[PDB]
Amino acid sequence: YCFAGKTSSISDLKEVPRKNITLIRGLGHGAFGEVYEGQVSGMPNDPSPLQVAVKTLPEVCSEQDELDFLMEALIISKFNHQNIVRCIGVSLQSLPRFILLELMAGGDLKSFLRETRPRPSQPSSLAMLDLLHVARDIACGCQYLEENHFIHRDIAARNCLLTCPGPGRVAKIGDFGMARDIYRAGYYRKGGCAMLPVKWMPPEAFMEGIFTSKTDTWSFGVLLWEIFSLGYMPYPSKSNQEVLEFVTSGGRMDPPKNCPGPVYRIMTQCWQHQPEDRPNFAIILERIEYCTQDPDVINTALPI
Repeated sequence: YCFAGKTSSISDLKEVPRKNITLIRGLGHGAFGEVYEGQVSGMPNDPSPLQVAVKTLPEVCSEQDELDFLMEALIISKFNHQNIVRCIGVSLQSLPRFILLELMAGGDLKSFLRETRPRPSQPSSLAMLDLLHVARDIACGCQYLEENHFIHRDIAARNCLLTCPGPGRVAKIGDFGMARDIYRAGYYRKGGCAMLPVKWMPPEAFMEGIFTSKTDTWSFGVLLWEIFSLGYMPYPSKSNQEVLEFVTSGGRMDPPKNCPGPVYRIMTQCWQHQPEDRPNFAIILERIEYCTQDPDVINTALPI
């Protein structure tokens, strides 16, 4: 695997001894495998073990799944940016295989937005600035990927994570499974039409299979909508095909409920039909920052 002018393999991954790893609790699962909270320590008893998330590989898997799992580790390990989850190391010499990741106690961004929606029992659980900070965090991650010529291909709330639920939380890109599949096979290899994230994809991506850094720009727009709608599914009344037809004919989503105009404007700029008309992430960040500077934007009430 090559990134930012460097090539690496399985051996550059820090293999941590299996006996040093303890599983604490289940956190979740994606399509394939599980994620657990864990602790690492080479010392009994260790007053302060390193807390981690542990992503597992099902033992019942193909040799292609194993290589997929390997590639996920390498990809994460090669990033170096505060808005991308860290890889602490791996435990590949024991079964089931582990990838050790930065623990993100806030969980995934979609789930967080749904669960932390303001509603009588939690009237001010979240404010406009919280949403702008999450957006800026992910935009920073995306800019880092852009400058390093890495196309994520699935910039969505389900793929982002939070360091904690409360104030001070930092949003980070966590799931690189899509890019991994393309890097290994050249196409979505275990997927198919029904599994494609078409609701996050620009016209040239789903029509021509053309992906650039302007692909991620489009997707980031949809993520902005997700953030400012407080976790609704994009194009909520529409199926994937209806979205395909809607988007290709120039259709775009309305603003989320209570969304400030400057924020909505950023979404529509990200959704320009021609990729060359879409902003790069440095511009997106600049425009997000400008939003945070506007008291009228940040003093806007979220809907209850």
